[PDB]
Amino acid sequence: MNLEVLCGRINVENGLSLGEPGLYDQIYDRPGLPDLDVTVDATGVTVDIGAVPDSASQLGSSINAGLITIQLSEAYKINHDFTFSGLSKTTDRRLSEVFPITHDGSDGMTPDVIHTRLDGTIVVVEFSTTRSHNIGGLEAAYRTKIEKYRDPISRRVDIMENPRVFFGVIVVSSGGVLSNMPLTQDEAEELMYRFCIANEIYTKARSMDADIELQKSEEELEAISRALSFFSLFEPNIERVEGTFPNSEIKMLEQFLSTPADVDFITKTLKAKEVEAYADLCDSHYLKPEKTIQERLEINRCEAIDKTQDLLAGLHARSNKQTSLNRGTVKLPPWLPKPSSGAYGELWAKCLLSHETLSPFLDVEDIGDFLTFNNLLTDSRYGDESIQRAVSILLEKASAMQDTELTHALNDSFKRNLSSNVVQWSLWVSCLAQELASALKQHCRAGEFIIKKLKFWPIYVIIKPTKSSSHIFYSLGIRKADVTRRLTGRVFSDTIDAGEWELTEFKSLKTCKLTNLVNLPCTMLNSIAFWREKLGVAPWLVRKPCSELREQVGLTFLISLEDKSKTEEIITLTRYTQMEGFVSPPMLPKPQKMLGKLDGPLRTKLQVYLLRKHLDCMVRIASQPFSLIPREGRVEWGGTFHAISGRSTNLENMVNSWYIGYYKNKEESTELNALGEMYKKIVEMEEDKPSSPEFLGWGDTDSPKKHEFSRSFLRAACSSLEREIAQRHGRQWKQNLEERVLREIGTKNILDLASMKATSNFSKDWELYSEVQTKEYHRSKLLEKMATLIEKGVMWYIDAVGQAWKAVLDDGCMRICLFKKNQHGGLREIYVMDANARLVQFGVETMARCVCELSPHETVANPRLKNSIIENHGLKSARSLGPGSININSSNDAKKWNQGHYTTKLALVLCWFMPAKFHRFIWAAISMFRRKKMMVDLRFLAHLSSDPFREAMTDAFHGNRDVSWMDKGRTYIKTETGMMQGILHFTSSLLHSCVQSFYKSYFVSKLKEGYMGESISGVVDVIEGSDDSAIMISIRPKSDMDEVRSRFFVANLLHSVKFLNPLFGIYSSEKSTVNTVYCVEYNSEFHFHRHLVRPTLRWIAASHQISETEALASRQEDYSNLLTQCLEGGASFSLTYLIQCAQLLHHYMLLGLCLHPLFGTFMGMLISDPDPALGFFLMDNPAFAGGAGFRFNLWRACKTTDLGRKYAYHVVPRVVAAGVYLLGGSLNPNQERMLFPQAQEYDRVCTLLEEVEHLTGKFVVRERNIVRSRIDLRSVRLLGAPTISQVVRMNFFPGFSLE
Ligand SMILES: [Mg+2]
Repeated sequence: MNLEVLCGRINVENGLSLGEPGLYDQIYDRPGLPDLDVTVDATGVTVDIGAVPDSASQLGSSINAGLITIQLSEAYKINHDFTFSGLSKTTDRRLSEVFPITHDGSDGMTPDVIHTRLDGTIVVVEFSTTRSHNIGGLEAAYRTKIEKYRDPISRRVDIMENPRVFFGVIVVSSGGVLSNMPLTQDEAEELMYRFCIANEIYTKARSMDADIELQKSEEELEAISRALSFFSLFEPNIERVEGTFPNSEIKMLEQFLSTPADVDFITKTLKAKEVEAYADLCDSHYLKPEKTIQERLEINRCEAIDKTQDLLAGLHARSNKQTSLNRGTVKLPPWLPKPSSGAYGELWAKCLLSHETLSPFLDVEDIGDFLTFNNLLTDSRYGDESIQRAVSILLEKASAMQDTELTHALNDSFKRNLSSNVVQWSLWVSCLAQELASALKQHCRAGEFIIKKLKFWPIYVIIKPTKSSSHIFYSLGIRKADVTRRLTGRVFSDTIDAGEWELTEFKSLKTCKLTNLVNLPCTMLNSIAFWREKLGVAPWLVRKPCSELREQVGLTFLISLEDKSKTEEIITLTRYTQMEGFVSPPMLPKPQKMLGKLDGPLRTKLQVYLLRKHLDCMVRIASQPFSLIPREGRVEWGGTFHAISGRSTNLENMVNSWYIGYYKNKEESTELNALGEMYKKIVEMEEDKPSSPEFLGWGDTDSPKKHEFSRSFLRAACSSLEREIAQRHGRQWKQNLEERVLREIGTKNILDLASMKATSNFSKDWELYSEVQTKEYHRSKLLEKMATLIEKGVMWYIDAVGQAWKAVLDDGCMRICLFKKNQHGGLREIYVMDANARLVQFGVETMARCVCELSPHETVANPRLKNSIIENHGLKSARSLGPGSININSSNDAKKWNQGHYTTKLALVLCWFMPAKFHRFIWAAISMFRRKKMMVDLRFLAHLSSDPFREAMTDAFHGNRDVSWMDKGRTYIKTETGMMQGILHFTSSLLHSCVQSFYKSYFVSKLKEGYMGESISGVVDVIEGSDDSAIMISIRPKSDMDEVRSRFFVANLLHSVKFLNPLFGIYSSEKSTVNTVYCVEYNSEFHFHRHLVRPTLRWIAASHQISETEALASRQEDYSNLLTQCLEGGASFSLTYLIQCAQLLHHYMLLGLCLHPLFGTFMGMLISDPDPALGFFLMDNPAFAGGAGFRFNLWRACKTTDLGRKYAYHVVPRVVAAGVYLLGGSLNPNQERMLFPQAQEYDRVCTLLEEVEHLTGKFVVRERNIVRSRIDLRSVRLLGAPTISQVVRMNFFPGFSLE
């Protein structure tokens, strides 16, 4: 290459400059590494490098073949020298000659390249290297190299007249190249290729002489010698293991490594599991004898009608067959007063002074119209009364730091959503649910009634708590003359009448549904402000509800008031029904596969409505797909529609329709229904153990039997990943690995163990039920298990293991406990281990995380990749195919990941990537999992002692019918199979990559031989994390009629994955689209060829969590962090502000806005002093509304107002009761620099935003495609079309240009 043209790319204007850091990743495919013969002698290093095999990529021409030498004086820096040989115009020009001398000590320092231009501009070029695989080091070395010369260069140039100097740095590794100097990609790829062969030789010769590494650390050396003496003196009694834990025999491992793989048995099976597939495509897609594409969609249409009628019938046969019912979906009455400031009649007067399932035909027409015409969004009159005036006061004060026109234009829109009536209704509910939750735990005198009058409103309550503290009974009454308006619907509860009063019927409410009634008024203002932007209206206009909006704010109001699972489930299951329809011609959409998961017993008048609307979406899709329209160079899809209420919309409007019931929680709800379910999902495949340990690691099979695998494959899918590691990194990857592990286990201290981690107090004592009762459990933390350890003289982690392994072998189990939150799907179960077992399991993680971290696909240890595989597939395919090449991908799933994996094959698949000293250890840390014992709640055991699977448990108890997973009398549940969730998180993801690299090498060898004997041309990519995956195949067909035969051929390859999986022990699911064209979907982000769609509504709903923190002003660093999550999810700068004002209303309502009798004081107090840590809410700036964090806002208020001078020196109750109980006139630029470190940078921002303070713009349309793009200032990524003045102008509202 050349070094002068490269310097001729950069242009500096005046003063000093650095540029912008840019990263090039390894994208293009390199060739094989050349033969290396290295011989170190007394004279020096003798090197022999052969001739690299040729590539069509044309890399490796730079390195020249032959024999050379390096002097032993310069062997310690071979890596820095061999790589940059060409750019090494070694002239050794000092800085004292070309620059002034100001006595800064840098005069002697000589950069590696100095280039002087004719005009006078100078470029300062550097060169560096790194050996780490973490992209933190690639930035660390760059930043320290910057600091190496930042100060003296400035000190010298400030004296200079007519100044122009640039600092240019390069950092190269085999991971990625980070540079601030523009290059072509190829010129970074060759740098990486050369670094490979440099480091390989440095390692090879490093072994012979110890003085070469004339460095390292005096302390680091101690750690390696500390953690090397353990793995040679540790000794677990083998013959005592094989007797205790059922299937652990050290002979099985010594036969896995040594015996080779049976190739005469592999090539036969792949030929029988193939013709299975091709004889199943033609049977279920109607390909024989021959039929036009128009006739086949007519056979498919009539098969989808049969299956749905046999489902509706069987659900009718067992049901109290009726066609009428008087009920209400909203158990609360419709009332709407004006905020101010028959034994039931006598009962009120006194204190004043089933189990059957409905039928799928029920005449649900009440609900069918409340969605079209409803009185929910008509502005009620009294938008100026007590409660709304008390909020207008606390919004002006916080918004005084800015006073521009954007603010008065966005605070007069929010004050228009707070006045509609669906919010004015929701404010007197969410105040009632703060009384019921308050007096939930209180005193009971048999026959007690408590009376309470709601403030702000003329409504009365009557509580009556029971001893269960899991129920409560109320009833409300009003004067019948104050009820002015009502909410105009027939889905409501019917109120008893009195001549002068109106009452209700003493209903009852649980106590898990009270965190959901308090977050009501805040999740409405977010659902009005999200669906008025997607449709097209603007915040500063007025309109009429366009009747595509009544249904979405109407439907959200119903699912969130009937709080049940199994009704928020027939919606989220509409995602795999509609996602079929993107499927390509040689196949047909088949959404009938979702029957099953759709046969449950209905129990309301809503789940009947959502079920009939869902089936007619299955019939319409099965009859025609979403059609393709390739107008521009881009592609578009036509015919999309909403699911529930048939409509027509675009993509983003559909993709967000899924995710209508999502919401998160962490409260660990307890109810006998929920807990009884978890134990059902744990013991499912326990009675299906094969009971003949010959196919669990000893031999081969063809037809596995639901827990088994074939060993001859696990050797052929491990040794196919090992090649792909040996080429990206250099050969001899093993020793270097051994170093990383040892230093990592050695230096781990006992003073830094993750505390606050819960553990389990389960032992022999808690084993018989009768004798242990009325005796609470109360599991404890981990901080106290570090106590008794330091009290015996142990400060290094690797010394507390030896006592922790014997404390298990003398017991015989794991002693686990259980814990479960309530959020309707996600990660709802948590498995807690005792303390003697977290120590033996900490070791097998650092041993197994350092091997994932050097793999190309796997995306859970190296997070950077998730993005860079699917975007960099276009370019890599274009280069070796030439434009005009199609894309045919898929996206998969696994059904039972845990509960389905034997715990061998996770110990055999790891012991292959290990250096033969640890084999005795890990094979003994695993095989601790083949006998477990899990607790069962006590309240669960009580009710059971005195229909499906519950009549089996109480049967297994009491000494009746024998079962294997439980025992008689004892309080626990045995098990002998399967990993658990979150315990073996990292070794199990390593077994996924050993598989996916078996396909990527199986498909590639199949494309190489065509069907007639030709050869297709293609490019195969694979990516996969813990459970998901994807595959992407691109081809280039020469002529027509070969585009038709080469697309039928691929369709099988992606289809036959379903049959080849059970040979490794993985079971494919029925939620895995197959053979889509131009669209893929990896984790939750859908890539529609050129448009990236990301579901926003998921992050808007999970934006106001009950803040469980002690000191105020530590809440606001959460609140202001659940905000930058949404903005990166794709949301305007004008909406992200209207989501902020809703956090405010939530905040002050926790300090007691409508619960406490004295709030004028705490309201009149904060107006005088506005500091946080007393309870003031610092608001953002209208534009740039979620970019800069909390600091920026604390600093933009630190230099304007009173804060300056002062700075010159249940769950709902205890969040409130801790809340209200705790209640020179400037700064010199030297102390501010101490406090706010970048206070010199913020002003580069604060001066730009004061240019756009006025509301003026137009309407445009541009580029119709979106792309993730990185912004730097803190770093935040904003979704936008392909600076700060440009982003702030485009992202204020879609289709609008500010200023
Ligand atoms: Mg998936």
